[PDB]
Amino acid sequence: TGKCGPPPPIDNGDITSFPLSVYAPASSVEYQCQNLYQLEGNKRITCRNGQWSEPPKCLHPCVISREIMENYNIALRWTAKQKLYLRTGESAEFVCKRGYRLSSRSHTLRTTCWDGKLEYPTCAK
Amino acid sequence: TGKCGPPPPIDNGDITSFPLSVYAPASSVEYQCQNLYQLEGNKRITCRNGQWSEPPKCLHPCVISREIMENYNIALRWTAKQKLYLRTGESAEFVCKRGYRLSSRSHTLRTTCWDGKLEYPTC
Repeated sequence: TGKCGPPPPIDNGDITSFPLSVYAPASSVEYQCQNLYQLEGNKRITCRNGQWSEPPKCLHPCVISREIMENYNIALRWTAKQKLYLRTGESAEFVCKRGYRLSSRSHTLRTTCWDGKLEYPTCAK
Repeated sequence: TGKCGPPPPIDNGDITSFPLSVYAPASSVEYQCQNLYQLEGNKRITCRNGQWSEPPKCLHPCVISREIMENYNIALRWTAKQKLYLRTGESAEFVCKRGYRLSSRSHTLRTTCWDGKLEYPTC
């Protein structure tokens, strides 16, 4: 019996159809994440008993921070082949600046961006 | 001296120019919010002493809840029944469903969207 109101917005993501004021039971609408956002969960929500099915989250990309690399004495190995912004699941390959050795308890030299977070490595003289 | 790295991404907002690997001192780039979002803070950030200044947040729109409305014995005043999504700062004017009166003593019939949250009236 229960119809659904309009579909809820989500961060960095849109519906692929124009919103209606009222949706019938079993109606579905479909979401789509912004370009560098990784669509996650169900791409379709469906109207089940007055309720909207839960909408996906859009996983954030990463920026590579010059601020940090400068601090942690690191540089990019393939500077030309290196994207400044990373989709989730895309990696970064660093290297120690000349005159520096890799830290001990540090993270590895290659690091995948996961939803906004990037684990950087550390270097010492 | 004190170049900046790529500018920081913000939710539901992009920069207006193509992003660069390195920005000179005094550089500035500009944020704009996705269509139904409202930019709060400085639209423009600037590179000083190797650091980007604070980026704006993009305040959220509100979706009018049917589930809520029916439950509060309210509905949209007719000429506004098509305004499903409110930009922050945009208002929804409510009326009481036939029969009920303004509850004792809820928030006003007129109510404003602030960053995705709407304070509904009750009847």
